[PDB]
Amino acid sequence: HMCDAFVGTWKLVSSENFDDYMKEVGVGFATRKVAGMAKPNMIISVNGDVITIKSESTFKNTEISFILGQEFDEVTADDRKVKSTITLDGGVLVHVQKWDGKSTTIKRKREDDKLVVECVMKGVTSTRVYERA
Ligand SMILES: C[C@H]1C[C@@H]2[C@@H](C[C@]1(O)CC(=O)O)C(C)(C)CCC2(C)C
Repeated sequence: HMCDAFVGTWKLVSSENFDDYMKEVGVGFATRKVAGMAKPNMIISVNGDVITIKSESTFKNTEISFILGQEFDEVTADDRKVKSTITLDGGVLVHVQKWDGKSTTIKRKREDDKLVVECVMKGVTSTRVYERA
């Protein structure tokens, strides 16, 4: 019952500061424009100890599965090859990606009826809000 309140299908409703986040990550111009335009559906499910997160959009359809605290290799939608670890910290899903000596942290939390996604790369944060689909 670890992630019950995250499970379901969620649709993007707002984004702020996201182009600047992606710049900080090192995403190139054309990918920033098309990815920034994406309006993903995020599908979160749990089966035993395995969490699956899918992001479906006109840009890319991506899927990760993982166990909390257990690192994995991830290919991001912008083609970074990263080492990822996802944990639950005080009810917040915390996703850290490491690559090329860089690090970004993506936090997902339930707030009211929303799923709020905070994306941080150095001093740049972007806040994205999802609603139930
Ligand atoms: C951290 C951020 C990364 C970002 C994806 C979105 C997202 O995961 C945040 C979110 O879930 O809304 C996106 C736009 C679907 C594809 C391109 C990236 C760079 C991999």
